[PDB]
Amino acid sequence: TCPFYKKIPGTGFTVDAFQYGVVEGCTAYFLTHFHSDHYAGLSKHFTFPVYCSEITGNLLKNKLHVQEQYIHPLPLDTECIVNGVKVVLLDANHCPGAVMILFYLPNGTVILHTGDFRADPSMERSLLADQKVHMLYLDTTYCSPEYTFPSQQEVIRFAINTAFEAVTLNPHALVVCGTYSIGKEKVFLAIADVLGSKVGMSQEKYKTLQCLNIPEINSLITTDMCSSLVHLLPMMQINFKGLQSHLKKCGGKYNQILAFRPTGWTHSNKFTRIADVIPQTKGNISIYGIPYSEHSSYLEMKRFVQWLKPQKIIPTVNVGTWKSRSTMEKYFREWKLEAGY
Ligand code: NI
Repeated sequence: TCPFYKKIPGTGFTVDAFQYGVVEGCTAYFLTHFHSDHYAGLSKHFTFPVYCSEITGNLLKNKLHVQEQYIHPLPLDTECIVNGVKVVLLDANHCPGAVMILFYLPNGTVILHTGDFRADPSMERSLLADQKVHMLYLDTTYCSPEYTFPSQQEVIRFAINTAFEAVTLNPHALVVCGTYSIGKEKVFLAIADVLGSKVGMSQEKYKTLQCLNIPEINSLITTDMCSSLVHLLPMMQINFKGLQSHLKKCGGKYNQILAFRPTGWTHSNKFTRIADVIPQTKGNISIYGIPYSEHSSYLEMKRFVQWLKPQKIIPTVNVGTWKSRSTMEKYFREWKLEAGY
């Protein structure tokens, strides 16, 4: 049974609610982005209207085989009427095709559902500038002040400089980057651009990237692994055993691996600056954990909410424990007392 924080009151709508069977009263199912916890339950047998971005609809059609007649892609930054209700989709600064959804209810209430997002000051100049929001359904993944990490631009600078130094010292070093979902494509694309290489990957991963409307993508990726010195592998294979095994398969073309695991936050964030990050090494294999996040830090989240000044906040992450819920509610009240709304 569908939880309350996935339902939009005063509408026939749900958000990211495909694993509950036929939800009573739902006339339109919105999907914020193509991450498995959010699409869980969709397949070629689904026969209700799904509303989403163009990119998310390419993934639904090609990867999950949802039939075309049930996919309703909407343009971003554009007022659209869905089943009698005005909606807008906004870029969420999460993975490719991820959106926030603004709902203009028939009684005058305005609701923002962030989906998953990484808050940014650029959002203060979107269509959100123009009107009041009564209710905020908030991605609270890192809602505690211990969650700090650098900007995505600092992290990519570290990765490019690390990879270029290693491969210039040793032209026979291979770079490997871990992946298990869409998102974080700048990691491997920026490294391959500084090295003058295409990124090599499995046919299944190439297929996924071909759905993402990334400009000039045919110039940047390939299934011919032998032609490439940046390889993508499943995240589970980014360990010394898995990497040793991969190096065997390369036919003595390479004699060293430098590997990246883009995680979100790890508690090595509570002590170490990006500048000071060092790898784990065994023999001719080195593995870097880099803190590339596609969710808001605590400070980014607090700035966005203090700017928006919602009347009510509904968390959508960390809702299963009483300790999490009480922690989040305390911070919401601090923020409101500090800013004066
Ligand atoms: Ni996500």
